[PDB]
Amino acid sequence: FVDGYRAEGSKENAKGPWQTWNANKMQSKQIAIHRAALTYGYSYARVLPGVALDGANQAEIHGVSPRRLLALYEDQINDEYPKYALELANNGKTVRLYTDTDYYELRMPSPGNFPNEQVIKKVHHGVGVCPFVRYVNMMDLDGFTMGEVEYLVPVASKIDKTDYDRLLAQHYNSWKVKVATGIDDLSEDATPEEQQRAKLILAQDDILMHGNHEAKFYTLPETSLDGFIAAHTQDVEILANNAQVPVWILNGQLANLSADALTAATKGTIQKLYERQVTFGAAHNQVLRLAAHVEGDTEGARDFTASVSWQDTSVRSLAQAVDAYGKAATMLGMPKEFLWGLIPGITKTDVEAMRQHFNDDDEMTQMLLWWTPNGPGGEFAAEIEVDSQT
Amino acid sequence: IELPDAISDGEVRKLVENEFWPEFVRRREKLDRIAQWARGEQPDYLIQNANREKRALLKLAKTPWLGLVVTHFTQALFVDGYRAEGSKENAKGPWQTWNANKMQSKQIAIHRAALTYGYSYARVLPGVALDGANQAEIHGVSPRRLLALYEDQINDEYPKYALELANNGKTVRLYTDTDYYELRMPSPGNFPNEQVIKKVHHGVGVCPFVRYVNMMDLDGFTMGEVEYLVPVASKIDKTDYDRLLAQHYNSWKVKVATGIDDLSEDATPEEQQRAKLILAQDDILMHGNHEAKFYTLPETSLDGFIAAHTQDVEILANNAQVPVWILNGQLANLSADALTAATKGTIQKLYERQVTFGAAHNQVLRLAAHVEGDTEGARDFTASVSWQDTSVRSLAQAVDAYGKAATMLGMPKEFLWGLIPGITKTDVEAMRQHFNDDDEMTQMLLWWTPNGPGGEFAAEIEVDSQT
Amino acid sequence: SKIDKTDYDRLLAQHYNSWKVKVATGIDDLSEDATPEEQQRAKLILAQDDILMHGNHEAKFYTLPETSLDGFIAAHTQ
Amino acid sequence: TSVRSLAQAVDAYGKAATMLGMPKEFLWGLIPGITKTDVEAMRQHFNDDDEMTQMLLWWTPNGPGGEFAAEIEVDSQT
Repeated sequence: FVDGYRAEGSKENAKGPWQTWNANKMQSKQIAIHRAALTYGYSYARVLPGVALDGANQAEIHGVSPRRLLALYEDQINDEYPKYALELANNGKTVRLYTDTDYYELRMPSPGNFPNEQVIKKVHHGVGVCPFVRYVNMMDLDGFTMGEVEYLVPVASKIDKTDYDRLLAQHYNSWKVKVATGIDDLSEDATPEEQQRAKLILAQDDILMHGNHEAKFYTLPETSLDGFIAAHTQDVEILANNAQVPVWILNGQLANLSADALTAATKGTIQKLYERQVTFGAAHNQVLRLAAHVEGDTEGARDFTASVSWQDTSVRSLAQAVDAYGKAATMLGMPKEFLWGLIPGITKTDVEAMRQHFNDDDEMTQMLLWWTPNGPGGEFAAEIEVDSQT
Repeated sequence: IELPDAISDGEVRKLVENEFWPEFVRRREKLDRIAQWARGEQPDYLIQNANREKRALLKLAKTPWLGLVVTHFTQALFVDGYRAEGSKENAKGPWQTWNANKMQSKQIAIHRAALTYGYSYARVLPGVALDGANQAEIHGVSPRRLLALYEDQINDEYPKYALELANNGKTVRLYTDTDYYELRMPSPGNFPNEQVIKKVHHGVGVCPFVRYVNMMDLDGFTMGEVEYLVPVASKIDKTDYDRLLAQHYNSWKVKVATGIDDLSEDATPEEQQRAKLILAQDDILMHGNHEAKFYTLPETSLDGFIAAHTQDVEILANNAQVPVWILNGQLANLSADALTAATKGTIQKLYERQVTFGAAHNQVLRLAAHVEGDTEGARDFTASVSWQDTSVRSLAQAVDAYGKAATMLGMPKEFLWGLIPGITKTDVEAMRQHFNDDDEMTQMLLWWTPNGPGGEFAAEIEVDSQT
Repeated sequence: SKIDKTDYDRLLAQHYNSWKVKVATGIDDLSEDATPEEQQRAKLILAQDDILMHGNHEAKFYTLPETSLDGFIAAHTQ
Repeated sequence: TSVRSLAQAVDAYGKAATMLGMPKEFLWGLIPGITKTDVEAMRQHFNDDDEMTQMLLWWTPNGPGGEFAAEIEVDSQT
C-alpha cells in the first residue's frame, strides 16, 4: 500500500502529484496494479491529460493489463517509457496505438478484421514520450521478466497431483471389501441385470450363513491413508518456502514463537516485500513524474529524489512496537511527530487529524494535553493553587 | 585467444570475427545454460526419453531451489548513502549520479546477476543532464551480453578490450581505451564489411567496465552461487522424482484374484472397455468356484522419501549458508543468542558480499566522478558506501539496547537513529530537517514530560502563578 | 569422502530398491507372439479400480520388501 | 567474532563503563554492527555547533537539557 508522497526534506505530502493520486482514486487501483504486476510480471499504467471538475488540469491515470496491451522497447533492460504501444480497450470495440505525440484510434468490430473504410482518428494531446510505465515484478539484468505465478507452476501441479492421488485412494479403495468364495453363482434365475434392488439385509444383528461347508469369507485390507497427508504437507511447505511465504498461513499452526524467532521466520518475506516495495515505488515515482509533467509543473518533473512512502508491513505486536518506540523517543530523542505513523492501526490520515487538532481552544484538548496521573495539570491545576495562595 | 597491442583501427572486424566472436559464443552458451539452470529446470542427470508419463513426472518434480537461494541473497543487499571519511552526510557528487541514474532499482538486478553468473558488469558513460550539465550514465550489462578481456585476471580493475552485445540483437560494440567502436548485427553470425564502422571519441581514459565479482579468489576461478550447488539441487530433484514415482505407480493396495476363469466377455478384443463393474461398501464380491483366491499387494510405506528429502534440503540450506527454517521446517522458540548463532554464518557471508560489492560500487562511483572532472572524487580512495543493517534482531531489543548505549556509553544519538529497523536514511534526513521547527507541534513534542508538556510551555504557567 | 560415500550408498538404495516390487509366478511365459523385444509399449492398465486376474489357479502374486531407508540418514548425520 | 547478541553485549559494556570506569571511546567499536569508520564518524562529529548535536548531547528523559533547559529557567527567574 502507498500512502503519502514524502519529498526530500519535507514531512508533509506535496500538493502536486499527491493531489492527482487522490483525485484519480488510486488508493483502490494500486491493489489491482500490484496484483497484475505480481501475476503477469509487468503491469502498465496509462497517464493522459484531462480536465478537472472545476476546469483545471487533472491527469487521468489508469492501469492496463498486459492482456490488453503490447509495449515495444528498443532497450528492454532500461527504456523508461516505450516507443510504440498497441492498446486494446476492454470493450473490444476500439484499438489504439500510442506513438510519441499522437493518439491513434481505430475500430474493432470483429476479432480479427481491420477494414480500411473506417477513418483513423489522430489526436495531438502532447505528452512527449509514450505515456506508459512498466511495473516490472523483479528487476533482472537480462530481461526475462516473469511473474510470481509462473515460477511456481510445477510445485502447485505437484500439490494438485498429490491431492488427486489421495482422492483416488480414498474414493476407490478405502474400506475393507467383504468377499465370499465357494458359494454357487448365476443365482436369482440367472440374473440378466434385472431387479438390481436386491435389498439384502445386513446389520449388526444379522448373521450371514450359507448351506455349504466350503464357503470362505475373506476381507481385503484398504489403504492406510497416512503417507498421502504427509506428502501433501511436505509439498505445501515446499511451496511456502519457495515463494518466501510464511508456512503457518499455508499449513499447520504457528508455535509460541518469541519476537526474535518471529522476526527470523518473517525476515525472508519482509525482505522480498521490501524489494517489491522498492521497485513499485520507483514505478510510482515515474508515474507521478509523468503526471506532473503533463500539467506543466516543472518542479515535479525536475525533482528526481522524491519517493513514495509505504505502510509498515512488520509482524510486530502493538504493545512491543509502542513501548519500544516510546523508549526510543524518551532516550534516543527521536522526533515523536514521525513516530506517530509507525504504530499499527494508525495511518497518515490519523496523523494529519492529530496535527490539525492538538492545541485547540476547547476544554477537551486543554484538559487532555496537560494531564497528570493525579488529575489534570497545567493552568487548570495552577488556578486552584493560586486561589489557595491568594 | 591473444591480446593485441594495437587497436586495429582499420581491421577491427577481422580480429573480432576470428578471436572475439568464437570466445564470446563459447562463454555465452555456458552463461545461457547456467541462467536456465538458475530459473528452475535443474540439470537432469537421469531422464527417461522413452516413457511420456515418466518424463512428465520428472518435469513436474523440477522444484526450483537455487533460484530461491539467489533471490534470498540478492533481496537482503541494499546500498543507501555514500558516507565519506569524516563526514556523516552523503556527498553531493557521486551520490547525485547514483540517485539520477535510478540505481536504487538496478542494484538488485546487478547483485542478482553477480550472485548467479559470478561476475556482473557495470557500464558508465558520459552523458548530458536534464538541465544540460554533465550526468554520468551508469548501466549494468549481463555476462551473457559482454566479453571482458583482462591481462591480469586477479587484479586489473578495468579491462583492456571488451566486446558488448546490445539486448536488441542489432548492434555489436567494442570498448577500447578511449574510442567507442560500433558495429551492426543484422543476423546472428554474419559481420558484413559493407557497413561503416562508427568510432566515437568520448574520453574516459581506461575501458569503462567494473566487474562485480561474487567471491574474491587468489587464482581467478570466479564462480557463482548457483553453480556451486548444482549437484545438491539435482539430488533433491531426484529424490522428489523418486517419491513421485513411488506415489504414482504403487501407493495403493492392489486387489488381485486367482483361480477364476479368463478370456471372458466373449473373448474381449479390447472392446467395450466400460465394464462398469459396481464395487461399493454394500457390494460383496462372490464367484462360483471354491478355488478362487483373493490377494492384496502391500504398497510403499511412503515415509523414507520424506525424510530423505528433508535431509537433502537441509544439506542444501547448510551448504549455501542459508537458514534452515526458511527452507524446511519451522523455527523453534529460540532466544537472542541462539538466533544470533543460527544466523551468524549467513550474516558473515552477507557481510563479505557487502564488502566486495561495496568495493565494486566505490570503483563505479570513482569512475563516474572522474568522467565529469571532479578530481576530489577520483583522488578520494577512502570513501565507502553504506549498507542497510541485515540483522535478525527484533525492534524492541535493538531499540532498548541502543537507548541504553546512548544513555550510558554516551554514543551519538544522531547516528543511532538509522540503526533501528524500519527507518532509512530518508527518514533520518527528514528528522534532521524538521527537529526544531517554530510550529507548535514540534515545540510541544520536543519539551515533552510524562506529566504534560514541559519547557517554556510549562514555564509560562509557573511564571504566571508566581506573578 | 566418507560422507560422500554414505550419500552415494543412500542414493543407490533409494534408486534401485525403494519400492515394493510386484512379482508373479505360475503363469505362462513367452507370450505376445514370443516377444522379440518388439512393441515395448504394452500399456497394461493398472489403477485403483483395476483388479488383476489370471486363468490359472496356480498363479501366485508375491511382493518384495524394500529398504527401510532409515539407517542411512542416521549414518550421514553422524 | 563473538556470537553474543547485541542487547547482552551492549548492556554489559554499559555496566562496565558505568561501574568499572572503562574508557567509553574504545567501547564504541565493540558493539556489533559498528566498525572503525563509524567510530571515526562519531569522533569527528560529536560536539558540532549545529542545533542537532547540541540537542542530542544534552538530552534528558524529560526533554532537552543543558543550556537549552537553562535558558527557560533563567528567563523564568528573571
